[PDB]
Amino acid sequence: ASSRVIVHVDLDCFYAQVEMISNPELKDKPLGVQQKYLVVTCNYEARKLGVKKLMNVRDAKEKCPQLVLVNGEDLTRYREMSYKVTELLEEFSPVVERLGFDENFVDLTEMVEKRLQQLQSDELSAVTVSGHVYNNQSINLLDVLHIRLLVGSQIAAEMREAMYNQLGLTGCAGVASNKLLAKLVSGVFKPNQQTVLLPESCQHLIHSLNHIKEIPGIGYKTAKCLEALGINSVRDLQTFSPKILEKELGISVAQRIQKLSFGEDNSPVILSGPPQSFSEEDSFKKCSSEVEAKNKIEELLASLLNRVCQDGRKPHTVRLIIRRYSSEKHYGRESRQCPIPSHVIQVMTPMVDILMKLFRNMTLLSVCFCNLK
DNA sequence: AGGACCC
DNA sequence: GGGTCCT
Ligand SMILES: Cc1cn([C@H]2C[C@H](O)[C@@H](COP(=O)(O)OP(=O)(O)OP(=O)(O)O)O2)c(=O)[nH]c1=O
Ligand SMILES: [Mg+2]
Ligand SMILES: [Mg+2]
Repeated sequence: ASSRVIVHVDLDCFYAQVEMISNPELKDKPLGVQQKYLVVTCNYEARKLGVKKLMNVRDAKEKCPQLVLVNGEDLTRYREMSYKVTELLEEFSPVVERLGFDENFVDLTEMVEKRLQQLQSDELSAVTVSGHVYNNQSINLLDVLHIRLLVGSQIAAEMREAMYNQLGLTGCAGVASNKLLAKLVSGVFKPNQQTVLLPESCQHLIHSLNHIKEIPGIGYKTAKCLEALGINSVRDLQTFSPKILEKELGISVAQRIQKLSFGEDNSPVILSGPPQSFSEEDSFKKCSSEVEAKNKIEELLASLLNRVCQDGRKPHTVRLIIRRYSSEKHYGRESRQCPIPSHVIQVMTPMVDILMKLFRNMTLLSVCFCNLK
């Protein structure tokens, strides 16, 4: 269990795709999915006209006045389609890890190997790639790692075809030897295309990034830290002192991100299975007076109860989350958590009242059920 | 409870 | 507007 073949599947303009399927009249029209003041995503017709992902509505309608907007605040249908995609992938190989609602990783290593043991010592020379080869790299048919990655590209093309034929969804895929690289390479040709990464082009792909924030795993805060240190390019990170990095970011953060800067990433694809929590949210800027609003909490609850039910298992914890107004105090939500009584597991009024007291203990209200069993 | 990451 | 795992 050394060399892996991993695929990262990444759907095209996911919420917009779901809305275009629901209302066929939105096809070939420029479309944005709105949540509050944000155009959270848009179809590719809208991107040709200047609309970017996560652009506020104002900027977006003055870049593109004719933009059709649909409301995407209720995630129900996106969430449903997202699990349909994961399940279809699980049918290929069971170990599928979700990332957000529209990305999945699958470890294809076992599948690839079983396909190779099936071919004769003749048709191995007929193995061909499906889709793009990153950096137009030459294939060496006597290189076993090349052969396995190409069989990985064929599986990926089968997955994308099944998604289209069974669920009507288009998506990109990237095939590589670990999750970092599969995820980086999946986005090289978009929309609705796939690319495979041969090992010799791994430095080319990593150095194609323009800042270390682009590395999945290095977030807003770590990037701000690395900068403070004079680290800006992937190369700066690759060459920087391991010791200074260690005694500055913790040993954990430091040795992992430095590895990532080389293209190295041993993390396993983890079976996501059923979700670990179920929540719903409501935003309203200045609107929570601090008493009048629990009617909101009752609404969040009623939706949640139907979902948490549906699932089969039951939650043993409830949590209440709030955010508060004033100045740009850039992070700071607050939560109170307590167990759910065992009487009340086996519905509304007692839940509403647990919530209200938790409220009393303490722009945004949400409820989250977790600790499912 | 809260932090940091992800989409 | 969701979601994960770690401290
Ligand atoms: C980053 C992000 C994504 N999303 C949602 C909208 C997207 O349709 C879905 C997947 O995110 P992404 O894959 O980044 O975006 P996308 O699928 O819409 O577009 P692309 O073709 O470039 O892949 O997640 C949010 O709601 N909020 C966020 O902050
Ligand atoms: Mg994505
Ligand atoms: Mg996507």
